[PDB]
Amino acid sequence: DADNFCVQIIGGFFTWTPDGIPTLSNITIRIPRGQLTMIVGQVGCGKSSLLLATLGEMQKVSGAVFWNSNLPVAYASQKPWLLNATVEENITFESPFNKQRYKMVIEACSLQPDIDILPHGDQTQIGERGINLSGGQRQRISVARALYQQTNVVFLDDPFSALDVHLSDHLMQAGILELLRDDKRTVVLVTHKLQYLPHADWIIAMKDGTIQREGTLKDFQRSECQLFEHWKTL
Repeated sequence: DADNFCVQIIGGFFTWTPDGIPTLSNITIRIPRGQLTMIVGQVGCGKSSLLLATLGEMQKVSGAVFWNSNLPVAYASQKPWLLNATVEENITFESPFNKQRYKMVIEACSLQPDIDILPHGDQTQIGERGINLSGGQRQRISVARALYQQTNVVFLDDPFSALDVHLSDHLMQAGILELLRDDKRTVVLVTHKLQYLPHADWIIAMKDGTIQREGTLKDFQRSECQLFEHWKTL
């Protein structure tokens, strides 16, 4: 079924093949069920040390990772990515889609003015040749297109990267809100701006290679830590 929406990361030894020096070591945790947890710390591409490697696209040497008993898993790319096609064909990866989740997405993504800016809109050319697309628009159709599949697992990167306040709260209006980005479907995400963090049920931060703490914003505030840091130095 849905894999139960858990992650087993135990005694991680991350192998970066061409490097020779294991930049990250022993970042481990178990992601819980029905649990929204935003990987935080804004380490940069180190969050991608959590995407490629610590999310299992690469292989962890010592210890291991495990996801349910059965081995739908999706994530959005950092850099702008698309396939040359209709923008609708862009919002939809090779699997199908329907009008309810369609409007659920472009309306969720609030793309209506955005997808009305490009001249032909829906069937307009979208991709490499032609169709010059705004950066936040790439993170945009990349984002919904990520969550448009409506499958168990999902992952985000730099949600406000070169984005706007209207698209920040709007990124709260699509991103969590009450929307399908939230509630029963399991999710993951990594922010940049430290202010909007409060909407996160669960939080985690990164120090060097290892998790600085595992828990909520209270105990780490008690750790005078990044949660207490955005308090001290905002």
